[PDB]
This record gives sequence, C-alpha cells and structure tokens, in this order.
Amino acid sequence: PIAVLVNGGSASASEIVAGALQDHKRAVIIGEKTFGKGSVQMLLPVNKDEAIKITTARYYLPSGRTIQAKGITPDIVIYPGKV
Amino acid sequence: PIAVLVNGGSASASEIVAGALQDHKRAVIIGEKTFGKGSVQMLLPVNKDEAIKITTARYYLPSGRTIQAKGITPDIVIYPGKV
Repeated sequence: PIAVLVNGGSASASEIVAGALQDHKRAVIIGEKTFGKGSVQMLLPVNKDEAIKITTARYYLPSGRTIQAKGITPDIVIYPGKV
Repeated sequence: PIAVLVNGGSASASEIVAGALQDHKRAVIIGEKTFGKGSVQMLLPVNKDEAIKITTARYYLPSGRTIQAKGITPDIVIYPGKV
C-alpha cells in the first residue's frame, strides 16, 4: 500500500509520481492542490556568450490530461492544521 | 463498503454491530472508545411474589473477547471538532 501526500509546494517530478500513481490507482493522494508545473526549459545557445531558456514541451499524465496548469486534485482533500 | 462510527455513548448491541463487523473485517470502526456495557439481565422468580434481577451471561465478540467493560477500540481514533 501507498499513500502519497501532496500540497501547494509540489512541482514537476513530484507531480509525475503523484499523478501516474493516481491514474493507475496505485496510491491515494492526500492533501491540497499541487503547484502547477510540468514544462521542460531547454537551454540552447543563441549568441557567442548568451542563450535563451524557452519552454519546449510538456509531459501529460497516464490518462492524457495535462499538469499545466490545473495540477493534481487529491482524492482526500484536507488542509493543514492542528489535530 | 462500510464505515462505522462509534462514540462513548454507544453500548448494548451498539457494539454487537460494530464489534462483529470489526472482527470480520467488514468495516472500519471510526470514532472514540465505546461505553463498555455487555451483559444480559433476567428476572428469575425466587419466592411466591419476590424475584431477583441477576446478570448471568455476557456476549463475547466473534473473536471471543468481551465487551464488558473494555468496549470497542476504533481502528481510527478521532474526537469531535471542526475540521
């Protein structure tokens, strides 16, 4: 058994696991909505000493739905607080 | 699926339904510890018009443990409050 905890501070790779497991029903995502990330920033030179960091592609979760920019909705939504 | 809720104000076949499901893994008891009260009382006549009210037997949960006066310990323990 698995139980992944996510919140508004999770991005990119931490959303791939939290979304591939949820789409495969391999875990229960608990927490809040995740920080929308999931775009790769390829660095390529342009000038002799300067370059550009430009978004090139985005990767989508096993279903097909995209991380940008909705994020992951946990199955059991619960905000942080005292027990 | 089932999800039973119990509280310290439950007893006397409120722990037969909760206890039997818990021992058969048919539900997930949630709440606080129940008020331990398991016993059978009868009114055996002893004299012409005098009788005694004496407990003779209790009911033991499917496992074989007793309700009086341990009660039912929920699998998930929480207390009343605002989420």
